[PDB]
Amino acid sequence: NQSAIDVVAEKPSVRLTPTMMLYSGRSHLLKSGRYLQQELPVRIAHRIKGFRSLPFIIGCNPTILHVHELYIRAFQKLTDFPPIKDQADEAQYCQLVRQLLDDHKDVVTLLAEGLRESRKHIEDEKLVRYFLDKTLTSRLGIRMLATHHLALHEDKPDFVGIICTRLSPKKIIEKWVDFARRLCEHKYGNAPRVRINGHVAARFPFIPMPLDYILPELLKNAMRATMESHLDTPYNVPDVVITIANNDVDLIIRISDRGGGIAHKDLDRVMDYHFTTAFGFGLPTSRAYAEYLGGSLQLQSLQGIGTDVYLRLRHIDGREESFRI
Amino acid sequence: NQSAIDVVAEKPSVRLTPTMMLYSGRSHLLKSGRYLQQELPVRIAHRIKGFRSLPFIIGCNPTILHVHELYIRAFQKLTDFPPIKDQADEAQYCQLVRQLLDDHKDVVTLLAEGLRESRKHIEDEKLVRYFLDKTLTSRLGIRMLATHHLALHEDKPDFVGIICTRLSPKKIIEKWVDFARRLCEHKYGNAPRVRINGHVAARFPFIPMPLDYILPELLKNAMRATMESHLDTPYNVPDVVITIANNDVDLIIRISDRGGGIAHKDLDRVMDYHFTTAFGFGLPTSRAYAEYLGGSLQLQSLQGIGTDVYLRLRHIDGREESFRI
Ligand SMILES: Nc1ncnc2c1ncn2[C@@H]1O[C@H](COP(=O)(O)OP(=O)(O)O)[C@@H](O)[C@H]1O
Ligand SMILES: Nc1ncnc2c1ncn2[C@@H]1O[C@H](COP(=O)(O)OP(=O)(O)O)[C@@H](O)[C@H]1O
Ligand SMILES: COc1ccc(-c2nnn[nH]2)cc1
Ligand SMILES: COc1ccc(-c2nnn[nH]2)cc1
Ligand SMILES: COc1ccc(-c2nnn[nH]2)cc1
Ligand SMILES: COc1ccc(-c2nnn[nH]2)cc1
Ligand SMILES: COc1ccc(-c2nnn[nH]2)cc1
Ligand SMILES: COc1ccc(-c2nnn[nH]2)cc1
Ligand SMILES: [K+]
Ligand SMILES: [K+]
Ligand SMILES: [Mg+2]
Ligand SMILES: [Mg+2]
Repeated sequence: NQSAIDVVAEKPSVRLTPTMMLYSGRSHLLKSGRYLQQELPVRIAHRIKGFRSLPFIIGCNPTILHVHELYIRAFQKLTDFPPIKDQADEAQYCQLVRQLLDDHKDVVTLLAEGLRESRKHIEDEKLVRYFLDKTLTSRLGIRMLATHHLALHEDKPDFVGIICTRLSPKKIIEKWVDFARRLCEHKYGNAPRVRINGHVAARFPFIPMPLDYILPELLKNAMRATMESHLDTPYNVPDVVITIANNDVDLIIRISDRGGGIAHKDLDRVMDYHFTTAFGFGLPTSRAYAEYLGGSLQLQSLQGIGTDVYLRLRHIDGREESFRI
Repeated sequence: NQSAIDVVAEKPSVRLTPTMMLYSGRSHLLKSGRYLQQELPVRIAHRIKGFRSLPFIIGCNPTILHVHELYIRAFQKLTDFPPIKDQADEAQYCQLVRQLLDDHKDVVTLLAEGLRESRKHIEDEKLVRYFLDKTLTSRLGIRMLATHHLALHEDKPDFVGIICTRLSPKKIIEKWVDFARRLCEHKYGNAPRVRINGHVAARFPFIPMPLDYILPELLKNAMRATMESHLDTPYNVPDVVITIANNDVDLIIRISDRGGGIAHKDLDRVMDYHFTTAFGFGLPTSRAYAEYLGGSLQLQSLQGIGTDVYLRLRHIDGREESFRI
């Protein structure tokens, strides 16, 4: 809790849209590196401010305290590093960014553990939701900016940093379907087949990074629900049907399962952090990530039949607003 | 605007649940007839109060004024009729009920016309929504009570008045699919095939009367959208898929079309009364009817693909609350 953190804790974020980054990703690495150097300490200070504002009994949890202390250590490193003048200065910063990206890889796990240890002192799940939605999405934003900058140094086909210039939703969904079906097959001996329909030929600019979190979570929920509701017929289960709708405004991905649905008693709890019928972070984090990206995650439960999950995400066309929750 | 209307205009409604009516539908016609005689003038007075509360410029529309005057005439008839003592008194009342049911058959049409003539003097569509939602659902309630009482005199198989003791959602949906496909075929030369899945064998107590309004409206929307989006391939159109989910709490009917979806610009207008892309009452009346019955009507639009409409209705099991909006 030093005075340097206090100076930028209330300072507004200078937000850049993926379009702005795509135009620079066409001298431009120096302007980009300068932005990160000045903007990342502000984002880290906003996270520290969040920990400072937690109720005392929650902030005292040594696991919560440890994540708070990790963010203070990251602010110290980001500010104590000298400014960027030449290209070798921009390159020295990339190495610090690589190190901080790895030191904070398990923050969400530690935060879930801290939340769990403090369950008896909560009483307001809406306040837990605001803290975690803001912390995890601001963390997503920091990781996206940091990873994009590292990836700008590379000349990877169909990528401008972490922006895929021709992302196919069908291919990204197919990659995670194969990943999910294998885990499900190892647990139940079988997995539902996944059919993909709609705008299967869609290709457009998109950052796959948040879809790499959302898609396995939603597929795992759909497949586990399907298997749990058909234990008496486990080698003859209904397919999971994924429809892609692509238009000028947004991308919609509907994941429809025949997994029995979300019961009426659980319906208002599934979106709370740590609520589970088996981690409990899959749905509320996916919803927060979709909101951060200018979209949404909505559920329609048909109790006794199955669930329809709608993931809506905005395009990158020079019309989109900046990412924020 | 007489003093007799003033006496009961603020008097709370004495609400009966369909379970209460089903137990009586097992001496019981006199107790039922007594209820209608004392309760219907109160419901009519609540409608008059609604017309009295309309903004002056709207209430002045001679078409709105005419519906207001029709309700005053109905209150006069309901109160000026003598009380029910013997069974022939209960039977004399049935004839007045039959006559009033017919004199008000076109109220919604006149109200739509009055709303249309006053479009330039509205400015608040949320206030139009509250008036019409309340007027049309209270009207639904009056018609349901009046029709149920007439139908109690008959011994119709699987019916206790207007309560079907073993309503099959598949059969009622099939009846209206045949009705809708014929209108659609006469307009476009072809109609989408309707497939029904889910709990196709479900049978339970239910009042079909509101489903007889909601189902043709939703089917017409699904079929018109499908044809309008496939004009270049009109004899090869995608099916409309209806799923039935029945559980202890509610009945869910999902109507999924491949009709291109509800555009982003129209999405917040489709639920307004008189909004249409071709009457404009189908969706907002269906939503109000579903809410009145303890359920809901929700839409999920996949722009460029189609729409999923979810109609949720509560069961009649001795646990349901009374109908109200
Ligand atoms: N498709 C679905 N069908 C049925 N239940 C579901 C579905 N998706 C999620 N759920 C329910 O919501 C709960 C919370 O899900 P989630 O937040 O992703 O956490 P986790 O997957 O670790 O349980 C699940 O435990 C399950 O009860
Ligand atoms: N399934 C659907 N797919 C696409 N558009 C729809 C669908 N259902 C309704 N709409 C849109 O919503 C508007 C309002 O519908 P509605 O209130 O039922 O009135 P109406 O049927 O007389 O036009 C329609 O005119 C149409 O533009
Ligand atoms: C300077 O670059 C970074 C990148 C990532 C984090 C982070 N990830 N999770 N929590 N903090 C912190 C700093
Ligand atoms: C461990 O994570 C949390 C986050 C937030 C709260 C909170 N905010 N307001 N009241 N309780 C409690 C626990
Ligand atoms: C690759 O392009 C971008 C652009 C913007 C962000 C961002 N801004 N705020 N949080 N994340 C992340 C990546
Ligand atoms: C006494 O029975 C009735 C039945 C129906 C109405 C009605 N329908 N629409 N508007 N008023 C009025 C009275
Ligand atoms: C013709 O139908 C109506 C109903 C209600 C209003 C209203 N209520 N409040 N402000 N305008 C206007 C017109
Ligand atoms: C056949 O059983 C019933 C029960 C209740 C109503 C009602 N109450 N209020 N409005 N409609 C209508 C019919
Ligand atoms: K959860
Ligand atoms: K409408
Ligand atoms: Mg999950
Ligand atoms: Mg209609």
